[PDB]
Amino acid sequence: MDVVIAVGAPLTGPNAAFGAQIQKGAEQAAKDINAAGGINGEQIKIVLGDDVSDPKQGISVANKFVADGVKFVVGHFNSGVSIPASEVYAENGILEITPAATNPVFTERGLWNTFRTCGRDDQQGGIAGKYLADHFKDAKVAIIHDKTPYGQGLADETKKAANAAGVTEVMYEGVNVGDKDFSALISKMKEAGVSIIYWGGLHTEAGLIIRQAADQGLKAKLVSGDGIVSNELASIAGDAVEGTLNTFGPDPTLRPENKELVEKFKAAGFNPEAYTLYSYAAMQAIAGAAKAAGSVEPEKVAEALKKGSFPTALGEISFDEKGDPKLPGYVMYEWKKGPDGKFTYIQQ
Repeated sequence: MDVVIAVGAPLTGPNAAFGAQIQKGAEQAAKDINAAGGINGEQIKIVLGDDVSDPKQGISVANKFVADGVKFVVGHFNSGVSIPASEVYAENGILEITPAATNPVFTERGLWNTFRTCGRDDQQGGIAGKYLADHFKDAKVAIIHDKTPYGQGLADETKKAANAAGVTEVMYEGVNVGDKDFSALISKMKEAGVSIIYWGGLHTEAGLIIRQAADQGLKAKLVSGDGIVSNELASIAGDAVEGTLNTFGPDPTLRPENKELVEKFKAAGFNPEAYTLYSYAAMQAIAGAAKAAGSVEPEKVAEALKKGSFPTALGEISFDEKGDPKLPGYVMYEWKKGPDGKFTYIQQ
């Protein structure tokens, strides 16, 4: 019988673009795995669930997945969704592998079922904080976060690392997700002589801040994390996005092994940027571990994930005892016009 695998993601709402990356990546991997004979001879059946980046709607999705006989979940995107959802999964025989949720808490609760193909924010903040000290040692830095455990958690990790490396911020502020007028904050930063904004949060608020800062005459460079890696950032921010910096893993679209896969996505009308191949890889890890376990039981697949190594679009993947992957670390990107004339993130 079919192996039922769910995609839990923000298919609508502010982060819909990231939902699309996750859906498209997982769907293509399922198609490719099915074409090669499925998982241990069984076809994959995909079910979708839209969390709208809202923890409450996320748990409704989790419940739907349980009811529908889901065995594996690729998702979610937001740590604030994935963390509560993973408890439902853990208590109901479901393995969850997130391609994008980076809050350390996700894999620090001793749950049997939690895995990622992405990194975590203690690693990410360490890289960013060191970068701030290395390149902007003398700058007046504002640390701003979106008041979520993800955003504030990332800002706090970065603050710790920067502080240790000799950079003391002049401002530390929280804003609410969904708020869109930042003029008062921007004015405060101007008066404080801020030239660097570290942003702990996602692309919507980031693009708004970038756009408004430029309009209000604040010359500052925004630096963020992997929450802003979408074309939509440039759509919101406009040309002001140029020079923006952010941390992210190595770009998988650039791996030689993935050239055909990337061309196939584009032939289907999708640009497989950012988390698309992280989602693809999550599916590959599940299939790989199932093959090694000789079983599609989530508990057995989880054990196998923590023992072996498996081929993926991210390169050969293996997992530590907590479910975190052993893959290349974070690097800094800068936003510049790419060969196709569009602003995007390019590794420095």
